[PDB]
Amino acid sequence: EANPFPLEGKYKDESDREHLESLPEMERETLLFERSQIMQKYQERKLFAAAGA
Repeated sequence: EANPFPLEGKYKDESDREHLESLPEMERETLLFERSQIMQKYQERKLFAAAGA
């Protein structure tokens, strides 16, 4: 499974970063929260896979 947000742990790539940086503050913070949940689940799966689950 590939890291879904490899740029600064929060963005897909440069155009995605620029898009999020152009948004209103509330929308940006909501998307960053959503992405932090995605990243936690990604890391948890990576950990379980490394242990042989």
